[PDB]
Amino acid sequence: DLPLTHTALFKQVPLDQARELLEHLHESVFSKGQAIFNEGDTDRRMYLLERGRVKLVRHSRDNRVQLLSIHTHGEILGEIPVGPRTASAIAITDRTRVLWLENEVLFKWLGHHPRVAVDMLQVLAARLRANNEHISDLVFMDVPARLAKTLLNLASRFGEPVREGVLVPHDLTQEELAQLVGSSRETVNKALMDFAQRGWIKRHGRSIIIYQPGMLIRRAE
Amino acid sequence: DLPLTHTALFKQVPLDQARELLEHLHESVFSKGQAIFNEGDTDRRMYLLERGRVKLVRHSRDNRVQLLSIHTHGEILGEIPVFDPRTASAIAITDRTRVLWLENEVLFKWLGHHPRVAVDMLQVLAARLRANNEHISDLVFMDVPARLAKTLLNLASRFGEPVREGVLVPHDLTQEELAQLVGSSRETVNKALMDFAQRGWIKRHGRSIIIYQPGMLIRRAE
Ligand code: NA
Repeated sequence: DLPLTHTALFKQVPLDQARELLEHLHESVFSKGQAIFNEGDTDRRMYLLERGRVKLVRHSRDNRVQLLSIHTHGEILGEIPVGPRTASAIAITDRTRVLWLENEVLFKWLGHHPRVAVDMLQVLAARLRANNEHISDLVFMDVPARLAKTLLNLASRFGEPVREGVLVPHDLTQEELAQLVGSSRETVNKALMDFAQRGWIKRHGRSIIIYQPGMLIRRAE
Repeated sequence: DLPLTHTALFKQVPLDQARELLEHLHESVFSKGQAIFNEGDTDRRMYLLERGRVKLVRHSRDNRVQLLSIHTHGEILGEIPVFDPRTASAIAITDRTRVLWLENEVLFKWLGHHPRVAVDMLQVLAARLRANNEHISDLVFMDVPARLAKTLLNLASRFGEPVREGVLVPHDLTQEELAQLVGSSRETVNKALMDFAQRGWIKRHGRSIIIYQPGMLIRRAE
């Protein structure tokens, strides 16, 4: 499904208890290409993306950059603090603004309102089961199902309703979109060609219009 | 990298609040092949595998078994209960498999009585989702021998028994089943396994595997 957001994580937090964190929320602004955190850091902070776009990347073999995710407003960047950083977070847009707080403040705050952790537990529960079926999926899903799943994921988080459906301004490179799908840009470009000639989508340079999201859902399984 | 266990979720529970739940823990025993729960069922229970081994499978639309994971003693079977059906079926691998389970109502009233435990059950779920993100990161960078090494290491770390020659892993899986956990063809996985045996890293004993040199699998899994 959809990654962690502040709204989903803080939906059951009463307003007065959420107020207490605002003094401890730091605000940072990043320029294009600037790293918000790096792979393997040990700061143990919780970052909230407020404005802009961020990509979780992964420099590994031969120092080849590997796109893992792109994120938008309201989403938690990376993992919840408790374990070094599994990935690097790079600001896509200039004046990318993130709010963050140290883990000590969060755990003290959760200690003050332990009923909040009960409802956040249902969020990590619902997200870990969704994360598990994503792991089984990449074993048993062909590339059109994986393409349909990425386009649906991007549409639900970046989608703009247009006349013929939902436009998806992903603004990735053809290699990048293929990295999210999980195969070569050759295989993915052909799968996009099939989706287009079936009438399901249209390729708008670095945007994609989804004419028939209901068909992509069925193709996902 | 380890799936959820009772001890990991309940390490921070004071002894008093763990005793209050024993009134509501039901005990069921299953023989080999029996389903503990089925895919698409809507029970809101938390299952704890106490003794035996269990596999999580999902049946596709042409009724072919898809092996997702296998579990051993101490682990939570399937998902943790939540107020929104089960995404998989749990099948007993061993005879007289014993599971303990409690209804979500009992769990949530108990979390309500002791909300402080959910704070630290939150941090294990957080560190556990971090583990899966590391796992998804591997499958794009790992070739077939790396995933085979990691799969055999994962099985060895949970149901492995140290012997003088190394670690005996009585996995009891078919070549098709093991290849589904590795994530590629039965032929491709069998040949990678053969390379491991030819190199002296493992030996294939029926459906048990001795890992002569587990440290070699560690290096290869990177
Ligand atoms: Na693996």
